[PDB]
Amino acid sequence: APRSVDWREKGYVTPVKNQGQCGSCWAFSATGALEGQMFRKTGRLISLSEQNLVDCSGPQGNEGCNGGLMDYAFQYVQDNGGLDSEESYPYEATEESCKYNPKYSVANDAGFVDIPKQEKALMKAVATVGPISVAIDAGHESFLFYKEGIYFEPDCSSEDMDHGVLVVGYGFESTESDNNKYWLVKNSWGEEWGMGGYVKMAKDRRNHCGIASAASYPTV
Ligand SMILES: *[C@@H](O)[C@H](CCCC)NC(=O)[C@H](CC(C)C)NC(=O)OCc1ccccc1
Repeated sequence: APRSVDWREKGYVTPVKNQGQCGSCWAFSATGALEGQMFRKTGRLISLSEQNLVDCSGPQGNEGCNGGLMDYAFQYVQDNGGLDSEESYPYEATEESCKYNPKYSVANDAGFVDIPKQEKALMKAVATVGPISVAIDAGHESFLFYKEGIYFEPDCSSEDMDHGVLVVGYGFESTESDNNKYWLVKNSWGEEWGMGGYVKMAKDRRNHCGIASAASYPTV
């Protein structure tokens, strides 16, 4: 595989969004992956409605601001036959009744693909598919205060993940400890968090924070 990948340079990635104080990270991860695969198909990048997912994908297993899973969001888009644009169905950071309108649907999917639970498989997927939805253990103060560099949290769990994010690439940079590889990860906490809203998370360090444990993408 390549040593470095960044799908933002290829037009696959919308700006960083802000989920607010609603536990809807799974919806932002899912819209990010679907924005990438829709762009791969149509050559058009269109921001998608997380609120549509929060309000409407309960039947697939999601629980609004109380959490959810990207694969359940991809299943909703398939079952529902569409997903509204961000513009048409803007984000309100609280769960309400479903207001999906098919006339404003701008995306579709035909299911999803789950990646084997190995960083080598995640790397192949990021290199060939586009941005990938992943789950990580983000439950540490070090993740709140991240500014730059490669994020490594010795207490991070590889099995207990609590936050969905989007891997848009990977790369390397020289470091003191010579653990130099990272996943380039788009978060949904606004652009004031991290490096313009992104974090470089340790790569090939025993599946740090579980980044390869629940990785998937929608089939478009
Ligand atoms: C991220 O904002 C939220 C915060 C949840 C607490 C309010 N995290 C999730 O949604 C998390 C993401 C996965 C690890 C990818 N999932 C979650 O909390 O799921 C709970 C749940 C599981 C299955 C079905 C419904 C709810």
